[PDB]
Amino acid sequence: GLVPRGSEIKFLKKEDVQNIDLNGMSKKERYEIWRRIPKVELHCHLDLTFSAEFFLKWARKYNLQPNMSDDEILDHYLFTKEGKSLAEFIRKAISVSDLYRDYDFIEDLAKWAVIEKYKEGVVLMEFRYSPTFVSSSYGLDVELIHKAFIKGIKNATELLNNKIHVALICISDTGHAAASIKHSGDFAIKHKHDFVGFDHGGREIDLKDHKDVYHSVRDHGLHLTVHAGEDATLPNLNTLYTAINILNVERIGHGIRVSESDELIELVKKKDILLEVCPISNLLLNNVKSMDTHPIRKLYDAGVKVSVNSDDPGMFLSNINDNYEKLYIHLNFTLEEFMIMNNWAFEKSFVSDDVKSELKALYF
Amino acid sequence: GLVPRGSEIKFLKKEDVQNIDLNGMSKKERYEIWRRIPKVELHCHLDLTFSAEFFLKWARKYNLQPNMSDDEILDHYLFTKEGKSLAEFIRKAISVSDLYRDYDFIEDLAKWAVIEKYKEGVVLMEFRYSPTFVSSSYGLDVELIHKAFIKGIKNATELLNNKIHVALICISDKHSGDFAIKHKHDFVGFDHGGREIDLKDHKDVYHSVRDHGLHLTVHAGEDATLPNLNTLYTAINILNVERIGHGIRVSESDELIELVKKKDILLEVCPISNLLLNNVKSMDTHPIRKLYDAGVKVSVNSDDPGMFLSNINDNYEKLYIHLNFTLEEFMIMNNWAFEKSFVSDDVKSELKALYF
Ligand SMILES: [Co+2]
Ligand SMILES: [Co+2]
Ligand SMILES: [Co+2]
Ligand SMILES: [Co+2]
Ligand SMILES: [Co+2]
Repeated sequence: GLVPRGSEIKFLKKEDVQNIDLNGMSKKERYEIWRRIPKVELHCHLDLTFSAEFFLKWARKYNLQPNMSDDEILDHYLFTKEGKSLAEFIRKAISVSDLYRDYDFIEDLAKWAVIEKYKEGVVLMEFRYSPTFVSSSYGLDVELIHKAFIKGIKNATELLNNKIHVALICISDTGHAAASIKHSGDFAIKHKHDFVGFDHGGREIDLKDHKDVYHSVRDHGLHLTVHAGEDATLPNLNTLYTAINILNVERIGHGIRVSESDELIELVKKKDILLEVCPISNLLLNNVKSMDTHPIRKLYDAGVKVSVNSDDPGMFLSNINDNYEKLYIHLNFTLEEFMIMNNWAFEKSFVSDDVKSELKALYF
Repeated sequence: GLVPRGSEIKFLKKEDVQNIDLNGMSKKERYEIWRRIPKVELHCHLDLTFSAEFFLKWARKYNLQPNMSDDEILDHYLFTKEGKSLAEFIRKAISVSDLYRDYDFIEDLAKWAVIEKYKEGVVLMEFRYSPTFVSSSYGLDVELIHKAFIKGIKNATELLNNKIHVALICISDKHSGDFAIKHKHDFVGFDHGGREIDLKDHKDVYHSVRDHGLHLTVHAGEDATLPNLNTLYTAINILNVERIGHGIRVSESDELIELVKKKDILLEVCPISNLLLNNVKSMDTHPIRKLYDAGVKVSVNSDDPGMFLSNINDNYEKLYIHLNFTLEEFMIMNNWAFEKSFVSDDVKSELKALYF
């Protein structure tokens, strides 16, 4: 194991919380506090998780843009600036899938994604990836892609003395055909011993006809989440009703448009569903007007279970603690409230009771 | 110009094709018949129009895939195989947009696209391109994009001795409405592609562009996954377009069939496109037969020759094989396409003196 004994993060105890004075601190001092929260992260797409330095290493290795500067490369591929559309994010994400050229990239991606989460002070990390997104550009074999992610992750956890625990959620393909829908859980089910969860993302659409396949996947022991209530542009909140009542999910990725309906606020609380909130993602994809008006404040105060998440660190060049900082500055979130949401994330995690008992003894 | 007098295409005369027996022809022999139709092509995205050899030339020039064979490069980038998704098409079009790295590429693309249409026996070619799509990957200057497309077309028309007339349509972003308007001298029409949902909000820009004398077409009634046909009613009643790109879902409504007809609107049908993106279940079931038989004005188009490695005569061949199209019906559609072309009166007078 590579990290020296006394250099492991000094995670915050219930009993360190009140001694912390956040308002006395610099930005840098405050970031060390976000780091010391023993974080359970529920919503992060591993296939778009990277640092700037990882991305440039691979862009140079693949000789992608020999006449661009490092900054021009980041500008060219990524989505770090306010003012642009969801469409353009979609386009650059597809542009990024051009690096999925071989299994060495995939392994190294997983390895560094774990290392960076570990360094952020994440102790329990649910990563989700799409087998179809990863295989799409170079026609990589989904079995070998899955083995490469598991291998990258396992070898990083070995290096870190299991100081971080990692689990995997499978993102469904997006075929519209009845028979492709029927078979969209096949990969997740085949690999049920590696996945703890099943998800659906992409275009926010009518998922009523995913009823049967969501049920089939839960009948095989996998937990259910779904992206719904993200897309500001939709004319109604049907997708959210569908998530909760037809798909019967345990959690919703984003769910921020639940804030717009007292009925939905009440239903979520009733069904004890957690909302996997991705503040920076929401701002960058124009799903909120500003961070000042992000509805996580309203949802939290209304008694809805919500957690903090990063979504796509690579695309946004923003990892988990950056999301904490945003909530602090713009919405007056306190350490106390962060600790409360983290505990719900822990409770709503899809990992085994055994991984949970081990982490409860440590931090909760 | 470069082509000898006697090597120019001997085009079929409109009402003198009853002597031609297609059924006794080889495939190769039939292709020469399709070539000899003096074609008016209405719907083709210049920014996705290329041959395999053109693509390979630039693929190697730009060192895109040094460890791939030619066939692997074509499989990687292009969308020539049946039973793939519209999602994979979108993604491939984005991968092909990675070649828009400079203006030399765009010049050479537009030159060769014109030369190949001309070799196909296209006499009147309306090319459409999206300034936003072409500038999207490397942020090329849209003014310089437009200059490069105009110049490469002119590079080809100057070689070809007035044998092919080319015109441009602008495909939209309002900025692109503004762009179309600024370049109203170079564009004969305005279009909207991409996401078939609500063009109800494009109502005002469509009216604005119309005010500047650009003709109006729109992609609508293409997308099989749409839950209703409202995009068609919008295009017709709200945008008040002169023609509709694809429009094939017009076939699923007798009300739409009669409105299109009453409006004398033409449907720009793209057979191979529709099949490869699964907007029809098979060629042998493409709505163009029903539409044609219903009295609806329709024309034959290639859409995206480089994505599909299929140019205009390949589309004729499909229609002949699978949908019982005859040389007489091809001549009728072609004359409709001429009638519905957005080109000037001066250009039409010149072409009536030959073929129409
Ligand atoms: Co353990
Ligand atoms: Co997400
Ligand atoms: Co002339
Ligand atoms: Co639009
Ligand atoms: Co088109």
